[PDB]
Amino acid sequence: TKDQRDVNVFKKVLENIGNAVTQFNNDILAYTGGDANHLIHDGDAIIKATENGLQELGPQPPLSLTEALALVGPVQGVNKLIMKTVDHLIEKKGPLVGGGYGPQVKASLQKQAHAAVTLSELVSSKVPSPLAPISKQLSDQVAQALQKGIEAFSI
Ligand SMILES: CCCCCCCCCCCCCCCC(=O)O
Repeated sequence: TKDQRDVNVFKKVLENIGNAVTQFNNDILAYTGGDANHLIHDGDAIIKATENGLQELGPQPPLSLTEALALVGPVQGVNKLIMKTVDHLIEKKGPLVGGGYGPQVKASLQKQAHAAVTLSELVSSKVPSPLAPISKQLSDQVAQALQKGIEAFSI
């Protein structure tokens, strides 16, 4: 149906972003010190998925109420993942900063955040009024999580 096809573009974008966050999380968990370039690369892959999502969703028409409701679960999932990943990254501040990666991690998070807020506002512009409050809450979660990271890797 057209209804499933409509939401599927949004779902695929969220899935692609979630996959990139998951890879980043896996490598953060595995990291205890030394070379962090593959980890930094993973961070930049999240930016690319977010940029691809912006490009794919830019001109999408407004979602119906039931279409937009189908995105609540997917977004809550991605958000929980982001929150946990950032927490895990902050838990590795010692070895990252110690290995000289502090500035690069901060810069990656700032760039992630700029793309994330752009996408969160774009998706929020596609949902009808009843979802405006939850869309703001979900947008704020992402922004707040990334900001928590940026602060941790500041001096
Ligand atoms: C019905 C739901 C509407 C919600 C709209 C706002 C939330 C969209 C989520 C955007 C995901 C961007 C995540 C990038 C994370 C990162 O770079 O670390």
